[PDB]
Amino acid sequence: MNIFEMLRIDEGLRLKIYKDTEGYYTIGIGHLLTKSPSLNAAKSELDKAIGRNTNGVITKDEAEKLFNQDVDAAVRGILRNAKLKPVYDSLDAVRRAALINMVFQMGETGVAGFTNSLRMLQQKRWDEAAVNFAKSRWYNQTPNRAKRVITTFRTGTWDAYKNL
Ligand SMILES: [Cl-]
Ligand SMILES: [Cl-]
Ligand SMILES: [K+]
Repeated sequence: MNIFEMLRIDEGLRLKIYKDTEGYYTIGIGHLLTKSPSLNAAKSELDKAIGRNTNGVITKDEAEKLFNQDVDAAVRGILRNAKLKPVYDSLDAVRRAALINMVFQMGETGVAGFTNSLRMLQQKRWDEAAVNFAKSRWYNQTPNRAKRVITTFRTGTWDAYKNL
């Protein structure tokens, strides 16, 4: 298990444009295209991302390509965010993956808003942090996923992803 397998499990793989949990056009492995309600706009963002006129369909390789770029960007975003970096640097590898997972799903801003939970992680109060993370819209709207990520922060193991 690693960040890519982890996020591949949580985001799936779809080769045609689809709407994510929030109703937003996305494709591949959770690659958000736009928050616009316009499919055409999404198609535009897609072609731009791929570098060709796709007609809302991409190949597996292309999806993996955006996914790799997306994971990298997420980590890189973590490293440039003063709110996230210290916490990230304080964590072990497994837990770091959990934080990358959240940032990929909701943006570094979204993540930086978990100030208090983040502080608990830095203090290494695992149980406490986990309780706190659950008090969020994130957990209420995507509870299974959230539970997995929270389990990962609580234990520092991949138990929630093993056998999935
Ligand atoms: Cl892109
Ligand atoms: Cl979920
Ligand atoms: K998805």
